[PDB]
Amino acid sequence: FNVAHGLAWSYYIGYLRLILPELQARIRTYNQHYGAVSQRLYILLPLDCGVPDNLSMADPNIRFLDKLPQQRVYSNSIYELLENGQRAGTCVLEYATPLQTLFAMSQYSQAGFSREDRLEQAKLFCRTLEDILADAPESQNNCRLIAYQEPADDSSFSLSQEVLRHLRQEEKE
Amino acid sequence: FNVAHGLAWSYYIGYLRLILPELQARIRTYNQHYGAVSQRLYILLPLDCGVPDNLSMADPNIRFLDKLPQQRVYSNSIYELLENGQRAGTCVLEYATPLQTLFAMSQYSQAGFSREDRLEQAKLFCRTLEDILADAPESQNNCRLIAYQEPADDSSFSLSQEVLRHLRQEEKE
Ligand SMILES: CCc1nc(C)oc1C(=O)Nc1nc2cc(C(N)=O)cc(OC)c2n1C/C=C/Cn1c(NC(=O)c2oc(C)nc2CC)nc2cc(C(N)=O)cc(OCCCO)c21
Repeated sequence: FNVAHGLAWSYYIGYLRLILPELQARIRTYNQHYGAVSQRLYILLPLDCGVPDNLSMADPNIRFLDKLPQQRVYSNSIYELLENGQRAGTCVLEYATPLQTLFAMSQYSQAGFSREDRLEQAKLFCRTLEDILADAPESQNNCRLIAYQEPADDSSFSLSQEVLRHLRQEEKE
Repeated sequence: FNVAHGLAWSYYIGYLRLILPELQARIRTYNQHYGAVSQRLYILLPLDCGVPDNLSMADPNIRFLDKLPQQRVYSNSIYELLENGQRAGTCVLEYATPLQTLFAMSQYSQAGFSREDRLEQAKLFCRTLEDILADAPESQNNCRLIAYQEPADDSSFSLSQEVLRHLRQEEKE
């Protein structure tokens, strides 16, 4: 019923608690061998549940650089963030794919998931996941949640500016 | 609340609907190049939610043969089933890992998941998943659910005999 609660806990148990303790070392290995990539996994949480099929970012100010090397195969992508033509940040960035699952459940008649419940379940997914990570041992400062809703009147949104805002806070603290 | 419903739908959407349409071809490729492996993915559903940490099968009558080759990396294992010292079947076999997630949720104080609710949620996971697969296009006769509960008084159970019963039905039909 609160489908988002189970999906947050599963995403933590079967993915984040397994990948996050080895992330710092794969990043630190990249920053020796292959401007430096920042230290955390940045997780994109579009509250509209819109995740591209190829997990590929439309925004040309978010430009693919490289895959992180391995420490179970994990494909995690490093992106450069551009601002008025300038390289302004570099980080490991990806979508919270369970939001895509909520979207897909909403389309299937047998799932009992109303289309108009997507925003509420996305917000519950985000809140549950933030509460888990607040008491999570494997999170030693190695992921950041980026939750966002684009404006209601089709007014322009910059995903790159959204990401950069979060990065610059981490430089400040 | 019915956490098992969301986990069944996610397991279908984010794994089974992606792996199952390519399974027949990876199996048919193995049966040319590397006794023949049977055609379906056999999914183990222990209603006690006990899934080994190394996904490795204790029963010495279920003996690892090989990994299936690739067509996103999928590690799927081929096992030989032994009966009174004789090779009696060969299939692609694995645990429904969301049952392990139910078990783990039951251990975490913050999850709101009572230990004594594991059997009920496992049964709901199995029922939901069987209903999904009944109307599923990517299931063209390419997976089989094997649900089981060991006896209540610590009386002996054979997982190999359980698997072989299901295989021999498929030879009959
Ligand atoms: C996700 C669908 C699902 N929903 C439920 C309840 O269960 C499953 C499930 O069991 N899926 C699954 N089984 C797999 C088996 C196998 C194999 N045979 O080798 C392979 C699988 O993919 C490769 C399987 N996959 C899908 C994802 C599993 C792990 N994983 C995740 N996980 C989630 O997004 C997730 O979301 C929720 C709500 N729960 C979870 C935890 C399963 N994200 C990942 C990102 C990456 C990456 N960027 O490269 C790599 C991952 O897996 C590496 C393979 C390690 O096994 C990832």
